[PDB]
Amino acid sequence: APPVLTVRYEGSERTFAAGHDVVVGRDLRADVRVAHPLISRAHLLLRFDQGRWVAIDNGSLNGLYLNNRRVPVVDIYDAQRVHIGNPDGPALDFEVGR
Repeated sequence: APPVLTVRYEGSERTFAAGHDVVVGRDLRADVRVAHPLISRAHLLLRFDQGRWVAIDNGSLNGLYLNNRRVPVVDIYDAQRVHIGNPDGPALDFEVGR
């Protein structure tokens, strides 16, 4: 029933099902690995909660940005582009559903 979440980063795609937290970050073992030094090892958590996908800033040093606003969380209803590390840091494209 819950839609899957596709994450597009720098020519890569990964697709996740609701039920376990997804890690975005610099860690070699991250589900979505982003190597730029602005990025913390476990920079974001992605998860399906209360009926929607969310991207959560996991107490990162350099943060999560939506349209030049630094935010602790981004709600992903259908489609969304965010930046991590800076307003012009690595971009993540989110897409909900198949």
